[PDB]
Amino acid sequence: RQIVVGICSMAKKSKSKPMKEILERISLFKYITVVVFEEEVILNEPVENWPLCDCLISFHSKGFPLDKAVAYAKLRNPFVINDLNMQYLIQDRREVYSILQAEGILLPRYAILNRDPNNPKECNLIEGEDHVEVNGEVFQKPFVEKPVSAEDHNVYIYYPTSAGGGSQRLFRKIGSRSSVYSPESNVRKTGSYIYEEFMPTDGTDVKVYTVGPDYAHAEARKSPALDGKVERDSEGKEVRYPVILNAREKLIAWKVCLAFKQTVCGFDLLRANGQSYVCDVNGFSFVKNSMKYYDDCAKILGNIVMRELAPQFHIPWSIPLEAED
Ligand SMILES: O=P(O)(O)O[C@H]1[C@@H](OP(=O)(O)O)[C@H](OP(=O)(O)O)[C@@H](OP(=O)(O)OP(=O)(O)O)[C@H](OP(=O)(O)O)[C@H]1OP(=O)(O)O
Ligand SMILES: Nc1ncnc2c1ncn2[C@@H]1O[C@H](COP(=O)(O)OP(=O)(O)O)[C@@H](O)[C@H]1O
Ligand SMILES: [Mg+2]
Ligand SMILES: [Mg+2]
Ligand SMILES: [Mg+2]
Ligand SMILES: [Mg+2]
Ligand SMILES: [Mg+2]
Repeated sequence: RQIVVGICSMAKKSKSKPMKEILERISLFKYITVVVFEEEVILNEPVENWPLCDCLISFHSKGFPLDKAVAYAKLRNPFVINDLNMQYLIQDRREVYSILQAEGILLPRYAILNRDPNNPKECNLIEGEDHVEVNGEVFQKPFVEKPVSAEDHNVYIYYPTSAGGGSQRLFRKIGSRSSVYSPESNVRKTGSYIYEEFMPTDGTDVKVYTVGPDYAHAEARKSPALDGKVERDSEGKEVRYPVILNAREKLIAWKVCLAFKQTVCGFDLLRANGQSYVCDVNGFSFVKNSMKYYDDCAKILGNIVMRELAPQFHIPWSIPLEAED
């Protein structure tokens, strides 16, 4: 019989153009059949009624019942491409940063301010005009303030008096905008946050997309905080610039992929002061315009499936060479 690769995610993702481009290529593997789990099934059917698969590609996004996916994987014991239990931790910036540190991955110097919403003034924060002290640790402006929820994209940057003060408020893109300037100079009064050193880049973010630990595609885009105007192309896509990862960065990608156990894993690098710092690890993420990425990604995923499952299915398999980017 065919090796079944099941795809289990919210329809917003499963039916996205990048996903459909990748799945059509995976389907070209002679011995692989792709089955995309319907959103109505994921949300409303007990996991005992979900389709069978031999290999499961499943990932959390807003509204996804991760508990069910974990229960399904437990029930059916498929080969799992992106580890499901780690996807709970990926939702928490504190957990993400803890893992990066444990792996010796460079990241911004940071401190966690946990607030008890019941008693919010009891927290370990002292604020001055050009700095904060979080658990006694001093962050001079510019510094960055991130909601502990990785799914909350309201990231604020605070400017020093020397640069005019105020703050830049970043958010999930709305049309042509990715951030706005605010005259507000004081930090947020409610919520729990990570405070971190601002890393000066050349005005671009590097977005990295792994497919297993030995492949990573990178591309750059204008830092959302710079002025907040999104650079769009004639097709309405964000303008993305060429990047080739150096040896250090290729190692970072290998570590991130393995440490988070996410074969397909997006993360962000800040190229600053002659090094590269990880500031965000997103897990399963979508490259949006590269035909070669779709080719490479589908081929690597198919080969991973074949290498793991062909012997069990009595299918001959010789593992081929794969590009590193
Ligand atoms: O990780 P993914 O593939 O799930 O996508 C993430 C995010 O990627 P990230 O994880 O690296 O931060 C995307 O940002 P980018 O890297 O393309 O700039 C964003 O696209 P966007 O803002 O629409 O950007 P445009 O298409 O307008 O240029 C998308 O937002 P939505 O589709 O509106 O929900 C997000 O989904 P979710 O987190 O569920 O809101
Ligand atoms: N420590 C930092 N120094 C400089 N810029 C940062 C820093 N942390 C985040 N940024 C900027 O803010 C953007 C959003 O932060 P990020 O941690 O990636 O949040 P998100 O999970 O919402 O994508 C980054 O892409 C980068 O441009
Ligand atoms: Mg096929
Ligand atoms: Mg996500
Ligand atoms: Mg959007
Ligand atoms: Mg990010
Ligand atoms: Mg993120």
